[PDB]
Amino acid sequence: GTSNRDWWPNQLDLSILHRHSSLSDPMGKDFNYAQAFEKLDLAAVKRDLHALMTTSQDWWPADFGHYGGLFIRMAWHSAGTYRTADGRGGAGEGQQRFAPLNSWPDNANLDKARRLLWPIKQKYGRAISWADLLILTGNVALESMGFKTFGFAGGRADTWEPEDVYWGSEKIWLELSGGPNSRYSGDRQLENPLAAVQMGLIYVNPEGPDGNPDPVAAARDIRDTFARMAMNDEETVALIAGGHTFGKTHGAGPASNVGAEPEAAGIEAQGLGWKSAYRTGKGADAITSGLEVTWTTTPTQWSHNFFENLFGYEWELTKSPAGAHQWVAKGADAVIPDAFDPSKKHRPTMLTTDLSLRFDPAYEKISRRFHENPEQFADAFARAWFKLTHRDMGPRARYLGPEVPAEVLLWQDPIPAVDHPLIDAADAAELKAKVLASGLTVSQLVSTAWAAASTFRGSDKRGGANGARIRLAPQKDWEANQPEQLAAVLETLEAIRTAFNGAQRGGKQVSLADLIVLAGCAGVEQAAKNAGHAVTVPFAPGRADASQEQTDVESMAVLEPVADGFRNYLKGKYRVPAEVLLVDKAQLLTLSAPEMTVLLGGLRVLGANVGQSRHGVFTAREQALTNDFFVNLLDMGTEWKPTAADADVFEGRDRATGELKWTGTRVDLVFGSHSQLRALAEVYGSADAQEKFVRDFVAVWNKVMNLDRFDLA
Amino acid sequence: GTSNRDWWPNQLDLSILHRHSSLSDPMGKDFNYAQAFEKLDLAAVKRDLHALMTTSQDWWPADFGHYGGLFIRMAWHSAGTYRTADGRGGAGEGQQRFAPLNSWPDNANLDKARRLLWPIKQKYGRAISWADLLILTGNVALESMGFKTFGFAGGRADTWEPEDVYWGSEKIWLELSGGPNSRYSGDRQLENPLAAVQMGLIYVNPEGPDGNPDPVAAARDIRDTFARMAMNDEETVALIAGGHTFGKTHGAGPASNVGAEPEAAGIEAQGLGWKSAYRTGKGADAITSGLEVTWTTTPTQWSHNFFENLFGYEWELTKSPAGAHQWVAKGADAVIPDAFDPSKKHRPTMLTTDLSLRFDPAYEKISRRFHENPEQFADAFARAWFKLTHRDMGPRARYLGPEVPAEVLLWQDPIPAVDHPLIDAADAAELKAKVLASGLTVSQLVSTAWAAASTFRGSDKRGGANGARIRLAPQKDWEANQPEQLAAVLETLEAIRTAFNGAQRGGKQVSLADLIVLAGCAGVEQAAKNAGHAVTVPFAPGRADASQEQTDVESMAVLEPVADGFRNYLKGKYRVPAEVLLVDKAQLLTLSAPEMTVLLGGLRVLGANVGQSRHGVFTAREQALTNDFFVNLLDMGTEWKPTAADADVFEGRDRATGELKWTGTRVDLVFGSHSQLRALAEVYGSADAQEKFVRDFVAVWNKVMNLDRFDLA
Ligand code: NA
Ligand code: NA
Repeated sequence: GTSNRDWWPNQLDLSILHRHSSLSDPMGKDFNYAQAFEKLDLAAVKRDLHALMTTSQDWWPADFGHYGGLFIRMAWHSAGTYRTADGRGGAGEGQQRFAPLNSWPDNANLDKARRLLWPIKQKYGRAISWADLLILTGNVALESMGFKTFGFAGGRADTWEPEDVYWGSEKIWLELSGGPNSRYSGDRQLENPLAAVQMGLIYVNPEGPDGNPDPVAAARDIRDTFARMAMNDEETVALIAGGHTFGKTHGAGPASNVGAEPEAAGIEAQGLGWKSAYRTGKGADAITSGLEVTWTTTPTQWSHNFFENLFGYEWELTKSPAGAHQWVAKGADAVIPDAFDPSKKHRPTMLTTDLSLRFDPAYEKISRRFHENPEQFADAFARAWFKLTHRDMGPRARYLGPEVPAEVLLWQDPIPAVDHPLIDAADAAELKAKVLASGLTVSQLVSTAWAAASTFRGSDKRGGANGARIRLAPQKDWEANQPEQLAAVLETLEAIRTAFNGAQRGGKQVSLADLIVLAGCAGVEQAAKNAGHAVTVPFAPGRADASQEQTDVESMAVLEPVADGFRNYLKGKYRVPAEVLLVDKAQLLTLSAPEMTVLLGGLRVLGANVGQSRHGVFTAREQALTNDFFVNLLDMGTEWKPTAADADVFEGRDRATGELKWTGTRVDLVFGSHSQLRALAEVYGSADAQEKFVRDFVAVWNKVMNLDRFDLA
Repeated sequence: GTSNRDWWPNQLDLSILHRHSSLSDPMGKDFNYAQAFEKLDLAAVKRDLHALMTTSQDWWPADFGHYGGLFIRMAWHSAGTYRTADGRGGAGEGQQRFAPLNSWPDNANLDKARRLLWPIKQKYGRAISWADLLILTGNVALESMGFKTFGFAGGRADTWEPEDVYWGSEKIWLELSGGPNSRYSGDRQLENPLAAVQMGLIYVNPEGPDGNPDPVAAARDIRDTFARMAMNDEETVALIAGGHTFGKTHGAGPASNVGAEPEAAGIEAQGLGWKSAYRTGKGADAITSGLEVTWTTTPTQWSHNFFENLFGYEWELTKSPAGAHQWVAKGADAVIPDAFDPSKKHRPTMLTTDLSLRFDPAYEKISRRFHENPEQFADAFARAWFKLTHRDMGPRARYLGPEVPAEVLLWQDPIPAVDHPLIDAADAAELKAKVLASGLTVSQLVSTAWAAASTFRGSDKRGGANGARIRLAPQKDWEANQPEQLAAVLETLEAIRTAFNGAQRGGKQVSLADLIVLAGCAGVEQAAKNAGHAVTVPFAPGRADASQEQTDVESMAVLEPVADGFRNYLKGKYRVPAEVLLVDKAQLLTLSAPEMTVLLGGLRVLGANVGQSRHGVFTAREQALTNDFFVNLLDMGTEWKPTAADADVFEGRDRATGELKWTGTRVDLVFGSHSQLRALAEVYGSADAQEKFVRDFVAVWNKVMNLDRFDLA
């Protein structure tokens, strides 16, 4: 059947905003995963997982009698899709069980690993999510093999449909770089937001860049992709060498023996794929990657044998039975065990990407330190494994269960505990009046609270107004945040705060994070008053102020809004149309299409635009909360045309006289063009909609202010 | 960005079941359009519509000073997408304002028509939907031009995103037949469920079949497509001749002057399209279809001039100024007015498809009767226009406002009024006990009630258990309904009914429609008891029994289930895979994916399969309500393979011994294969889910039993 996407392939897709409806979710509307998990007997689950590790199933026999390496790979891949650029991917929604990830070539045979876990998932039911189980199983694998993990948190709720992620524009799995949809340009610059070198890979190609087996060049791709997953050189080396202490790769015959990935397989395969015609198709005859390497002399036990071998041998370029490039130790004895035949031994082998850890000069220094000091290696790997598997969980308030690490880590963007009484409703009313009496305007108050709260993204639950990091580097200097204007507002609010806090007894105080939010609430109430409407905007106290020393400035860079349609802002000139960037932002804010439409039309008339731009300010009563954006945009008495200076800026002129009435950008005018967004704009632009517009604006403003409030969940 | 649909283009799409979530809808979840409409000042709206008729806007000037013809075409096209095969399309959801229908070539310039209505829509807001406004406007246009309509009902709630409809597989707008994706095969056989001859047309091609100007062959296409829109020969002739009494076509210059359709146009177009470079691009210069025909001497007034012209001249083939085929009256004088210049007159003209009404011998006889008896033509056209514009509205209980016709029409599948006391809870308990004492089994009771209720489709709100039409022709004879089994159940039920009704006082009686549904509820209660669960299934009385004379047997044929996955039934071997047909059926029943999952898994173990087929009966306790279907389908101890006899039946064998344990169809096994359906099956097959399964099944059963109960809404 031909679809709208077929006819109009470039038209904007609003379906990304309407996933996760209560329709698609089999659990009741009142289901609370955290409540279920908190009563899980986690120790019993781990005892079951420990038993599974050495209980081989004949349909996918265990290498060395132990599934631990397979499960570590499973958990690593679940987490390894994460990109810092947008926060998308990662292990936090259990997306490896859905398309496309369930069928990426790098996930081959993890379908078998997940099937091995069905009996335990079935036993525990709703009290452990697939998402949590996949990570837990990797931790139990590590523990079972002698490695002390840093800890584990539950709380990843399951999802029920595929996430909408841009994974690249190639139409061929694993396509080498430089094709018509190349993800590389310039001097090997990978396009943002991508974090893998080839479509369907987790990070890098194990044979080397585009298949060229050069460890020094491979190291470049490792460093770039791991940095795009938030890992530095020490963490990178720890992870790779730590992982490759365990298990083996699978390449026993040619890859042409392997059939369809799971999403392409026949119905009889019952959700599995990569069925192999090579010999028994499994076990000793398995084919996964096509490589055939076993890294250590004890693949089922933690050791420091990976670095002993990497540094203790010289390496020769060789081919696996499937034809893939890999390396074997020159002159070595057969010291590596075979996975099924106790009478066979093999020489040490390595991937090109393993040899990167020795031939790249900066990695070599770390690797040598880890070789000489294996305790340092173990601690770095434990810490990096925790970070990897938790990076997208969000604030520490979301962490559940008895094994949560007590150490607070800088990468968690930590928020101090609150140790004093909070303001009550009468205090909040007193503070809103003080804020309005200061002379701060509706535009100032709205713009500041919007800047603080709108850094949130639901993909990895980073950002938001909690912390008051807007006052700190780097947020206080972002161009979108209007740094001189911001400084002036924050000075005024900090004086209000000092005066209120100095007058209290009993230790009650207000944080600056809460006062920034409350001040924005006062601005919205005042704008409603300016329109003739008395409303109260909800406010929940309890945010705390983080320090500069508790803030990693480099990690915060990815949260800079370079396109924020809600403030009519674009930092530079981009390939992707601005309207598509607005819908991307709305999805990170967790907004529906109706919510995005109300919010933007309100912000326009409140004065939230960066630079006091008049684009989209379709009112003669700025700083009053009215529906004038929608009534004016939809007025057929105005004709619109792109300007000669800039095709992305439009003039609205009276159709009869030619008089200039307005200007707007693509972000403004999409609401009068897109057939679905225009239908929404019509509801809010109708003669009966003033009350509705106000109510719905207040509700979506309060939603945005609370996005990071997992302390109240 | 490459998507899952790109990678796996034949995989099943479950998003069709989760449209219309509260997420995409701007109105609150409690908004009730019927309540809003019932307080609209309908008379005020009609005065405004009357004013609009002759208020010409310079950006799309009115032909003859009166927009009535444009508006009639607008309303006709809103209704004209309807297909009796699935009930999809039609005016009832206002879908002409969304993709793709807003941009079909046959809807060209109806963007202008709908934009002319924005000020009225704005003024009345949520109290009149777009869907009702488009029909009301057509009615007012007719009234304004001197034609008395049969009536009007409101109640078409607006929708907020495109409907998922199969419109064909062609990849080229208007493609002629016989291409790679041809909708025709054999002797001009149109593929079900389509009801138009070319992609982007409403019914037929005005130049003739595939552009060949043969009125006799055109007639064949008109008859077939109108029958597929529920119209017979008399209704067809009345509608075409009635419509073409008014207005004109637009073809003033070559079609190459017309630019992008609305969904392709630039942002500055603000939702309009087909901008024309020909002269002024509008009014006298308009280009819509490419034809240049004006049918009557008074295009803005009801007349009997259509048939006077059709019969009063002989016709010559000619070309419009765009090159399209049309007909002109031989030796006529210039009697037809010009739309803009009072000094120009034109000869009478006709389309090929108008000439069909004279040169097809069965239409000729109707046309002549209408020409000789214009009162008959007027009444037929009024009735047909009502039917056209109301066909998809469902039972008369949904009809709102002060202009609803009192006459009950056969096509409405009428249900008699209930005029007696209904059974109460103590009566329902007595009847359930009598049903269970009769010896009717769980399988018989479930299967019968399922057969009665599951004819409902939400697309046109036809079908369901109200009316007890299961006892009448043709439902009692459908193969899916197991006619001999059904007769025996009905005989037993009608004897229960007779005995209960004979024992009452005060006029109380139970209908057979109610008893069929109540008996099914007793079967579900009994099956829960058989599993050790105490369950009460809700029941709402008030259904009535319709007569055979209230049941048009030909119109009922389209409701016959030729695929019903819920009963593991397929009537024949089809091109579309059976799991796609199950999702299609789920969508007509208004079910979400979780609801479809629970329902199907329960029905399998209750014995609802046609012919007592063992396919998908994955239990050793048939007729007990358990989650066995899920637990056994997901057991990895079983391996599945298609049979040699039939690739569409699968055998599930013990993996270790080879022994046969079960058989299933594609409909059974998709729940273990599709990655989203299997995630749902996992929830219900977990060890904690037996109670959840029973409660969820009861809810979805009740849902299906009440789909047609608009008497309770
Ligand atoms: Na994420
Ligand atoms: Na319909």
